[PDB]
Amino acid sequence: MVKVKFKYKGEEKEVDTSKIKKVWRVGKMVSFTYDDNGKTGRGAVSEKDAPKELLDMLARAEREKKGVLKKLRAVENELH
Amino acid sequence: MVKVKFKYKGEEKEVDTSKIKKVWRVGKMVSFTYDDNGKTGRGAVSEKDAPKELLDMLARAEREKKGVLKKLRAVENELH
Amino acid sequence: MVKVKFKYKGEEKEVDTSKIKKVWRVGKMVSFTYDDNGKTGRGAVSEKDAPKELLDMLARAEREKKGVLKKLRAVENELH
Amino acid sequence: MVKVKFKYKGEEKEVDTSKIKKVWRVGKMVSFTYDDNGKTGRGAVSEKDAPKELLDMLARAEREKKGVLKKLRAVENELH
DNA sequence: CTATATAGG
DNA sequence: CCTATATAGG
DNA sequence: CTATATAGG
DNA sequence: CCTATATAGG
Repeated sequence: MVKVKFKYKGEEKEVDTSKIKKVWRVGKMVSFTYDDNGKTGRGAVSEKDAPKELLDMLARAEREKKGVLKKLRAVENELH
Repeated sequence: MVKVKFKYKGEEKEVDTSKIKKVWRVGKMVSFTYDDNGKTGRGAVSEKDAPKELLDMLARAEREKKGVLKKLRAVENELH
Repeated sequence: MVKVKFKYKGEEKEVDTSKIKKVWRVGKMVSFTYDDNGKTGRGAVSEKDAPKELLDMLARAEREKKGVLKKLRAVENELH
Repeated sequence: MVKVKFKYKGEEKEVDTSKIKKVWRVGKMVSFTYDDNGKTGRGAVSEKDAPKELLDMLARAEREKKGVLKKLRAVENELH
């Protein structure tokens, strides 16, 4: 039962890592989005203050991305 | 923190979903590679036994692969 | 030295099949574009009144397209 | 109407560019398949001897493959 | 000698 | 996979 | 038995 | 290409 503690517009917030819809890195930052009851809830926390399960999500996200990319890059070279 | 239990090569294995590096769907089967303490490990359970957590990871990978698929399905119909 | 005789906005026009930049079919029609000295020159002539070299261009165009498509379609199914 | 002259399997061939079904570039080589009277024929000349007409066909195929490549190169950088 | 891009085999 | 083509690379 | 999606071999 | 997994298909 891990929760990512972050701030959004200065206010403290706590999302349930399992309610997080997607993750990605922007430098040192680990941004993400959650389902805050119907709408898109944004948030980002610096890597060093991020729960491990959030980093795992980010990791799998970057891996999932690289793959799609390596696959996209492929179709491009087939067009020279 | 959920230990998904499976049987690989006759060995009743059990890996914490946190170690999961990648999850993908093959029919009604959910396969995944995990961090087998340094090296890449593998395992598969039937969707039926997949803990909701693992299925969420899978749903995140898919949610993304479906967005790019949208753009491709785009640039596609934009035939001529 | 083939020229496609077509009408554009009621006016007669004659483009040099080799000055045609690209072709594609829209039903019975064979549309295309030419380099009318710097800018994009449009035109379309029904298939039955189209020079053979224009049909060959259309043919290769549809073949070139199908290929790119068959290649695009591929990358999509790799994302299920 | 230009007869591109080439040597295939020791046979000094010569096909009217009108019969060309597809042209593509392989290094400084221009390959192409033509309509060998019903069946698909093949041939290749060095860009150097390619009549401007054939090279135009090639330029049309490429012009298009470069547009799709643009959209893919698009949906690509649009990482996250 | 294989690589390169391709279609038919 | 192989072919057949022009040229490159080492 | 292969197909299916995949990563490491 | 092979493996190893759940299930499908015939």
